[PDB]
Amino acid sequence: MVRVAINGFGRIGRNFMRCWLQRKANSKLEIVGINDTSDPRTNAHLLKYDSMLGIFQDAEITADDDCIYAGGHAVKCVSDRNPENLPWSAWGIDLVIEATGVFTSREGASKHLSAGAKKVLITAPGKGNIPTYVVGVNHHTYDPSEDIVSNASCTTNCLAPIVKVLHEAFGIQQGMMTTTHSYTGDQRLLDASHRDLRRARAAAMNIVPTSTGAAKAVGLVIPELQGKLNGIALRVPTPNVSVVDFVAQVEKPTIAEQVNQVIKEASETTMKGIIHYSELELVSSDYRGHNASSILDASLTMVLGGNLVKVVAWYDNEWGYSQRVLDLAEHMAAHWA
Amino acid sequence: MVRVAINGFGRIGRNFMRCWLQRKANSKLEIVGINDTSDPRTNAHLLKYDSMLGIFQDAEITADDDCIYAGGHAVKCVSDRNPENLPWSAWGIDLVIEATGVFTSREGASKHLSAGAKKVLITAPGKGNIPTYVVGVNHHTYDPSEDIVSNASCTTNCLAPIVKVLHEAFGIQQGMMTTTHSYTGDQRLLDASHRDLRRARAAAMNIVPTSTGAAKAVGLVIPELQGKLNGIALRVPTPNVSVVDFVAQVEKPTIAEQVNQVIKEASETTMKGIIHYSELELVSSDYRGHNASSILDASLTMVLGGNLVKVVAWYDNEWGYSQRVLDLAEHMAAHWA
Amino acid sequence: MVRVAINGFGRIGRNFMRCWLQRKANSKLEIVGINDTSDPRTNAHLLKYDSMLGIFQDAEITADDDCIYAGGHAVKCVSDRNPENLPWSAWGIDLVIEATGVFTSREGASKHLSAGAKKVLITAPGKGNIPTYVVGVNHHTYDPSEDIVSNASCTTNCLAPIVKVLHEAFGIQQGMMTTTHSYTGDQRLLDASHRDLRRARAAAMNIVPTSTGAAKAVGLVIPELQGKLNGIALRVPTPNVSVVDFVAQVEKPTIAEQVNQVIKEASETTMKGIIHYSELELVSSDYRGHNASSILDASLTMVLGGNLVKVVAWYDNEWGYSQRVLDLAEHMAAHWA
Amino acid sequence: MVRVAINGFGRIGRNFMRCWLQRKANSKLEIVGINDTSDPRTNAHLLKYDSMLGIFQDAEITADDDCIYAGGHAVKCVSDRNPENLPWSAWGIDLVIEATGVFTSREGASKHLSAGAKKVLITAPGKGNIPTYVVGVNHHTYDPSEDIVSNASCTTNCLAPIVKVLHEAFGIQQGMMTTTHSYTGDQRLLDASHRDLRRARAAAMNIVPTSTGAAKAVGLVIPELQGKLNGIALRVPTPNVSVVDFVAQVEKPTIAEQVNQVIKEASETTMKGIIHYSELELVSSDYRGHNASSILDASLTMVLGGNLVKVVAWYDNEWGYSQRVLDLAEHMAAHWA
Ligand SMILES: NC(=O)c1ccc[n+]([C@@H]2O[C@H](COP(=O)([O-])OP(=O)(O)OC[C@H]3O[C@@H](n4cnc5c(N)ncnc54)[C@H](O)[C@@H]3O)[C@@H](O)[C@H]2O)c1
Ligand SMILES: NC(=O)c1ccc[n+]([C@@H]2O[C@H](COP(=O)([O-])OP(=O)(O)OC[C@H]3O[C@@H](n4cnc5c(N)ncnc54)[C@H](O)[C@@H]3O)[C@@H](O)[C@H]2O)c1
Ligand SMILES: NC(=O)c1ccc[n+]([C@@H]2O[C@H](COP(=O)([O-])OP(=O)(O)OC[C@H]3O[C@@H](n4cnc5c(N)ncnc54)[C@H](O)[C@@H]3O)[C@@H](O)[C@H]2O)c1
Ligand SMILES: NC(=O)c1ccc[n+]([C@@H]2O[C@H](COP(=O)([O-])OP(=O)(O)OC[C@H]3O[C@@H](n4cnc5c(N)ncnc54)[C@H](O)[C@@H]3O)[C@@H](O)[C@H]2O)c1
Repeated sequence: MVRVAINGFGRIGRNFMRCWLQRKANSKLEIVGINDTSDPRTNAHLLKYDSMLGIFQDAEITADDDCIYAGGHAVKCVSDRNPENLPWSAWGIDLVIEATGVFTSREGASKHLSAGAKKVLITAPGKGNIPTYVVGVNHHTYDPSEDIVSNASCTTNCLAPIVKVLHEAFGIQQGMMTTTHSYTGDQRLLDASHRDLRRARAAAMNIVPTSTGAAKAVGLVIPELQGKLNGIALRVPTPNVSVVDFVAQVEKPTIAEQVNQVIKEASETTMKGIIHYSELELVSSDYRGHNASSILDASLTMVLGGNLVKVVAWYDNEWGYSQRVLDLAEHMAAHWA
Repeated sequence: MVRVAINGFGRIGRNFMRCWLQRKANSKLEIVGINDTSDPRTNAHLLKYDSMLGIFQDAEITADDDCIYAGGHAVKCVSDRNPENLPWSAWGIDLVIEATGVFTSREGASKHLSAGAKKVLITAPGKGNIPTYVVGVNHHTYDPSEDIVSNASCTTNCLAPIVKVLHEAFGIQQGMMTTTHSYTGDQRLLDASHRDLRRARAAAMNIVPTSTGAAKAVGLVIPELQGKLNGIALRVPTPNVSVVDFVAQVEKPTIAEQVNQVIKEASETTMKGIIHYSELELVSSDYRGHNASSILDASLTMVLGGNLVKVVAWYDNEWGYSQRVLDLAEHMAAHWA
Repeated sequence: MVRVAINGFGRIGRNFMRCWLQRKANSKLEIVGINDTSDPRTNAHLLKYDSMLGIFQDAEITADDDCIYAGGHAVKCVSDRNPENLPWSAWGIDLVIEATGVFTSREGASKHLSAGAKKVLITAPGKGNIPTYVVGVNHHTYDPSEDIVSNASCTTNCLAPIVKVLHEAFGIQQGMMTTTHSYTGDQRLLDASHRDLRRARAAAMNIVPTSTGAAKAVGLVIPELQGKLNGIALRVPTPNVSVVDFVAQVEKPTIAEQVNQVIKEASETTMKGIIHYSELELVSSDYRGHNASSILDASLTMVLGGNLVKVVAWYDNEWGYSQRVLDLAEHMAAHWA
Repeated sequence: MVRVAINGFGRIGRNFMRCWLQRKANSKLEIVGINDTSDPRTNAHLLKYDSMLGIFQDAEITADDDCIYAGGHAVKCVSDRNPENLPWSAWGIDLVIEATGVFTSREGASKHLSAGAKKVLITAPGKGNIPTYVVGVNHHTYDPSEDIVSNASCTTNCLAPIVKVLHEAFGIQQGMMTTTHSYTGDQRLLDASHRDLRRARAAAMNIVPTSTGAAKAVGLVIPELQGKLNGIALRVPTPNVSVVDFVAQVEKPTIAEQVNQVIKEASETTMKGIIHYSELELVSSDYRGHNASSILDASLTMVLGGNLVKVVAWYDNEWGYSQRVLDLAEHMAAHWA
């Protein structure tokens, strides 16, 4: 049993905690420590009453000022912004889950390793050559001495299994993407001062565009496509779920039905539990809480000229990404060294 | 001076009326008739107080039950759903502006021609071989005996000048698009019964995807690209403005700076007043009421492998589209036959 | 066992069907007929995939063009706007549930009685002296020969138990209310033509005010307060749940804690299952799907001058109102005559 | 001419700057200093492109890293969170406009007085006995040696003229209010950790209630009603404008038409430019940018039992409040001591 911790009890942290509360019996992981910038009275309320996933129902949530009782299970909790003053060796922490969006560097994330933690899994595309791993693509090829691992962004975590399937079946020369992304917490609500100008504007009002390198992270997790994948993101006023457009330029020519057939059988042989395949005419809010990290929308797949394919993929960047974080954490627990 | 009329005083009709009130002096067009399914007391209020373009300021709006006084200028108004019982020859109507979204067929739109109107300009991609014309691409090549002309959709009206510039400068083999579209009036507000299932769901809550053939309408207005352009649309909860992604596969290789240079000089030589070029980091709501039919977003243009280009274009599908409708109407007034 | 039917398979109809699917075993009601203006293929999809209550999970939903199989249970379905051409006696219908928002008159609703139905329960404040009944206030005092009964509006259905408790405990001279109401389907999405001007404007953008007489319906269901209760409504861009403010002028003086005590014990003795009492600092979306028809918000109750009380009550106007409709339907099944 | 400064270039600061740019010629005020936590390159962009008031049009906005050129007029700009290290005497500052929402205490706001400023006008209901003044009620009765003055909240600034008119004409025993308030910048966008739990939840999703003492601030600015006015606030997902409900218990009995007559003539004699009177059926977004600090909605005013009145007032808490701030600043410039 592996004692794990959570740095930053935000959206990813609350979803990680809720996922572990829903996957408790099959777990080699026991969550024993969290730390947020809030007191332990508030974040227990925010855990129980999520305005996106409704009221939690299965287990009882309560807290006092030093611990949080989730379903009778106790969990410790502290508050500090310095990662160096944190009781890790005092709590016996193998794996800490970096989820603050602050410690993306190696030198930032390694502060927990210095302060007495054994491995760190950071839920962000980290700066510098941090080894990145996506469940369903290359979650096998990590060396267990790599204590500082990184899951990529949610967009990369959705997009990379589709790109893996299409690269194996057809071969990819180039590829664009344009993810229509739900608004995240970084954007200011009203027009307030912010480091980047396109995130400074109002979130509920605007399609704000942004440039991301998270398309290039597929070139990290798939090495032979690096420098060939690039794309932008569009933040629109939907709170939870998002869709990603993906334009690839394959070289083995095909039609629109065949790529759907390929991804449909890949959903049932190899990418089971990663890619779901849906031939329904659903819309965005029917994917709040879906377990797969990419639902391929079947009716919109199209091919022009044989060698130019477009797919779109629904994905929940708050629930499915947390599911892949927890699956990667359990998969590194199963190969603990 | 050409006496013109408006069928359906909806969003496109109110914006058309507001544009003509802002372009009155240079106009060979006099708006003399409208008809909506509402009484003349209500739609004058809806003209004056638009919850998107604010309160109209320049001229005074009032009405009684038979006429509407806009700035002292009188305009007639009636209410009927049958187009065959309408006083057109009684009012002397050369051009009627079909904007109900109902009469898209030739046989539907020709009911006004039968009922005593001389030309009809329909603001929709019509079913059947109706001659379509976009201002800035092929607004010259209409024969003036074509009395039933069609402007295309707003997405096509934005996309086609960019595709014209890139086809002339580079040559296009294939091309995808994915427009992130503002929600239109056809979608039901709450989850209500509707003919298409993906428009049946809630508009303020959801990214609803839809399949459109309005990308193929570029293949109508540019003949040598027909059957090579296809794309989908994403309706997100923004009320007014929208952005269109466009992935083309050019064959003459280039870089990302050069296509920006080409479109920048095309903004200043030929597409002036059609395509604006913006090297600012703006967001969506800074294009409410822009006069150009496509603002090319400069910072997001990218080229992979030399022969694969992506542009994005902001466009207002309620104001700029009305501007192109009024420009096409004046341009057919200038070549009246 | 009472064979019941649903006129209009909208929000109230889908919620009624979902409630009966969740309360099947304790039911003397069997739903055997529905009719909407849509085909039976579409509304089964709209039943299964609600963008407000998520995907239905307990039972399987499928359909063909003549019947709908909900969890193996078959239900008939037809489509007609004329209520006089409907197979009621051909289907053996005791109680039809009017939920179209069209047939509010006695002469409108009695068309089903003429066409071969035995009782009609209309889910609207009907025009004319239709006997109105609220579960938890006067659901006992109906005569079973009254075949045309009316449940009131959702605002009245929330407000009247609180007014009953405060009138019994303190006595009420006068009383105002101002319900901050979620947007309903009647409002046009964009600024479109509509019979009332304040509902003609955009729903996602605006606090639209409206005048309602649903406060006066408390004076129907409580007779000694008629002509003493009046209030307005505010429609704000939230899709599901709503809150009602209520200012009463009591005459027996008291403090803010005592009215909370009175309503707390009334929640546990008489209004159990009607009024829930919450001393949490919750917000709106934590009441999506709550079973009570009024959650009294405890922290906001205030009394000025001893004789002037203000309460606020969360209530779900799409789920709890359907629950009260189904409870009234079962309660009229238990006293069938 | 009075050299003035702005602490905190947020919503109130940007609106104050935009108002002074629109009221330049009649001004004894010259804006010479601002300070925000952002660099001078960003906030000039945020001044020019407001996603609520559109693009500014009259004057040109540019900046470099030390000054901001607004229409040729230069203004200095700095960045510091400590108010004690600020160049006030180096810049010659008579009046600084506290708008950070941080320095609400006397000891906090007096740091600018210590650091070399002569008067401070704070745009918040300050803690402690800070002299508060509302334009249109008691903007005359300030002593010019009171260097630390406070404008109240926007809700109080709207509500107090109506309460002044109704107290003079009828006399008020008690009074409630319930303002349906637009969401402000303090609320977290997604469910994030926050000091108060009801502001911790999502802003675009929820009617979040909050308790405010800004109703009691009317008892400060009108002394004989203190301890008689109290109310709550409802934050709904509208970005800009808000409406306030107001229930008073008058003692001189009257009807609903007479209070409308009283406020209509008070709009034309004394409260001109403060209270506008509208007998239109407008909605919320037709008050974006209105100059009056309260638009009385005429059709909703109601009186029950003669001695119980309810009014509702539209008001823009981002533009009209800035107008009253600038009017108070000019009115203290006209009586400089
Ligand atoms: N938002 C999404 O849906 C999503 C999806 C994929 C990945 N991510 C990544 O997850 C990370 C966090 O996302 P989120 O939405 O939970 O962020 P958030 O800002 O909503 O929550 C982060 C939490 O961490 C706290 N925190 C920040 N710095 C801290 C510090 N130094 N010490 C302690 N606590 C600290 C914050 O105050 C907050 O409580 C970011 O890297 C984000 O890019 C987000
Ligand atoms: N919504 C946009 O931004 C946009 C952009 C480009 C093109 N268009 C096209 O413009 C058309 C109308 O758009 P809209 O937003 O104004 O539509 P709308 O539904 O908002 O308004 C249409 C108006 O026409 C009235 N009408 C409908 N049928 C009628 C009939 N038979 N007789 C008389 N009046 C009738 C409607 O009641 C309403 O008043 C559609 O074809 C749409 O696809 C819309
Ligand atoms: N919306 C709410 O939350 C709520 C709450 C309480 C009460 N109500 C009342 O419930 C009623 C319906 O509400 P809703 O939201 O379901 O309405 P809706 O408009 O969303 O759905 C009504 C359904 O009935 C159909 N219909 C209308 N006229 C018909 C006819 N003549 N024949 C057959 N089908 C017809 C409509 O097309 C639609 O399918 C209204 O009286 C409303 O005031 C609504
Ligand atoms: N939001 C409204 O519509 C409204 C209406 C009336 C009154 N007010 C009051 O106005 C004040 C500000 O409102 P806002 O919407 O502009 O706030 P905001 O948070 O949107 O903007 C405040 C600005 O001040 C900056 N700031 C904060 N602390 C600072 C410090 N110590 N030094 C320098 N800069 C600092 C912030 O970073 C931001 O740039 C608050 O007291 C608010 O209650 C707001």
